[PDB]
Amino acid sequence: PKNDLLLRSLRGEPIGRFPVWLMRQAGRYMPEYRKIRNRVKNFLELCKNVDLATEISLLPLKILGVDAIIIFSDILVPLEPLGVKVEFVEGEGPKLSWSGKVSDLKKYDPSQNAYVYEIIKRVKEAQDEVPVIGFAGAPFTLLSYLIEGGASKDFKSTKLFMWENPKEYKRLMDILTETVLAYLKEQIKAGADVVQIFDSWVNNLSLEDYGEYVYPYVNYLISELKDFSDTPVIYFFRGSSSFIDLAVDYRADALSVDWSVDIPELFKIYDKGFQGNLEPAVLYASEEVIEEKTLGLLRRIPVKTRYVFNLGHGLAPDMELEKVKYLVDLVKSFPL
Amino acid sequence: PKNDLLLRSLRGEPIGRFPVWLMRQAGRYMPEYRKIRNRVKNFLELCKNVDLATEISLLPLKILGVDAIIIFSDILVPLEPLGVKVEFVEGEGPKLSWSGKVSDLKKYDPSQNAYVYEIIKRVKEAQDEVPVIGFAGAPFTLLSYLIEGGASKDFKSTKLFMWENPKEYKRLMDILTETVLAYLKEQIKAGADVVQIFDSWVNNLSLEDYGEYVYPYVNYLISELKDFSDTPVIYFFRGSSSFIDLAVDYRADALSVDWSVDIPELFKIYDKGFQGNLEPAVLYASEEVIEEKTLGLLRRIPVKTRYVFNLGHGLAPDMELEKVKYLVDLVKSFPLT
Repeated sequence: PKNDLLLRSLRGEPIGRFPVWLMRQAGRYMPEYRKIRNRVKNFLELCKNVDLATEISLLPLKILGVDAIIIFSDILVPLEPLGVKVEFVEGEGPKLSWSGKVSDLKKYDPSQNAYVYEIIKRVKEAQDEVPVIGFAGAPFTLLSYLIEGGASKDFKSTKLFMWENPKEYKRLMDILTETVLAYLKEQIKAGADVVQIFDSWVNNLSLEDYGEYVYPYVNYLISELKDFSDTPVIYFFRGSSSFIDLAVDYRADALSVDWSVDIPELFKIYDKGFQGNLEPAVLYASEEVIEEKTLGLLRRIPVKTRYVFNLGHGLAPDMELEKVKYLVDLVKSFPL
Repeated sequence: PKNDLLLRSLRGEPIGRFPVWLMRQAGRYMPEYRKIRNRVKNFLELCKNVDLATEISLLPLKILGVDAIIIFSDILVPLEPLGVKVEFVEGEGPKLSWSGKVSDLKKYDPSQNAYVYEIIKRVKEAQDEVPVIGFAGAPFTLLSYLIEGGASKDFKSTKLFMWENPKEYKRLMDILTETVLAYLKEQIKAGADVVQIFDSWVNNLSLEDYGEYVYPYVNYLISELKDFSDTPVIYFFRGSSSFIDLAVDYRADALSVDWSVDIPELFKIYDKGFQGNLEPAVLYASEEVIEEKTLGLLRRIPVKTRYVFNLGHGLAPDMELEKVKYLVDLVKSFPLT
């Protein structure tokens, strides 16, 4: 691509600016996104519409001028081929239906998510300005989504399942780990320049449980990906300060973290790449605050490579596009 | 008191076994608690009823056999003397009403919370089995309640206030810090054997914001208490893994932490006392799981003192009394090798 700052940074090579892209950069806060979203009632149908998905994926590039495009999809799509009914209820969130019996799940056939690979290829041919990021949800997060039926405020079911039914928990984690691995391999084969693993729900776990029930699977998943290809791998996880000392063990090219950690300090302690980590809520403040908090962080970054600016989580639907663009531009114009 | 395991542990002295008490050990899950609560109109009135607050304070001792009593009260009571209306709508939660202008707060008069010191005194007179713990909310947590007017679930207003109005944020934190300091001091004079500072809502802050906007106030608060009395000070804070490296700098005798950190590991890297930190949700599981999770933690504690078992956060009102009793006895029966 014409702009390869993201790739150079992840590879530890010389760069003249820190690359920037934002999680959920293509989303409801964007007028252009809502217009396309309104053409197809069902969200899952939208994810399968190669034309519209491609069009949405490109929006951030044109509108924000970010240094990378992340394909438009959902972390739950690989669950459908397993025999899980996946639906999104407007203003209500995802709803996942299944018998609750792990053995009823069907062996994963990567070709059943072909539309995702088709979008990656289409996006690569639609533009050559920036790299394309492929992604999948991490095993634990997908497991919890499935056990909770799509949503939860306490995650009791997930915890009771993990603690009281370790045999089925392992059985399910093995299925999801291999599913995400096969799914991601196909995305790389389709042309993804980078792949990001989203473990958004691990912050609900104690350090003790993350180490015993999640770490083994994630370590395996990431190692297998690195053996398969040199495609950079990014692992995103909430509750970052809790799991950081374990996560650095992964063969991830970069760890995407939230605001519970101080990236400038992490760069002084660990020989690893980092992405993040502005608190999204800062975008609700005045541009003056956004400027001080953002430049305050960029000026403290002690390295000149292996850093990618991003938020500590995804953009919210109610944030102002003007402020989102302002943030992207602060990073894009910051001299190294 | 006859049992001073908690104090000996906090002072780093020899103990025969680890002491245990649980945040929110007194709650509706106890029938006697429910009957006492129905004796009074409002929740604030109940907190001000010295006779009944004392009765409630004693229930955990009799029912659970915990190693310490924490006086029955609420972290929001010292806000009333500042001129803020404090209400507890049953079914909804706390509601705080005030102008929003720091200049409208009244100078704190510690005597206005005298009922709290009377409860401490009454509890000490009512039993001599275990130590009594006094407590207060930490300045940031109280400030967030004041800005959010109660609960929020996003603390958006708190953050904007803090980032966009630093002058007023400082003025308010100064007031709350001095208020909490004087309030805790009176509890100590009244006889509190230990005082715990609850910073329940700081988990909603980024590490950088905690260091810049909270750390200075808590450090001052704790150092001043320690200069005032040798009374052990426990600092409780959520988002423990995020702020732990800063919190260890406090002159606190123990840090009460949540399940985001591993206490056995903390004892191997920090020369501090620790309280906690079983995830409350473990109590929703089978007694087999509770046993495995609790003993699994206890067996890994590397020290023989300066450790106090507790949950990582308060008990939920819906957790089962029988399972909570089970947990307490599990800890009390653990042999210190």
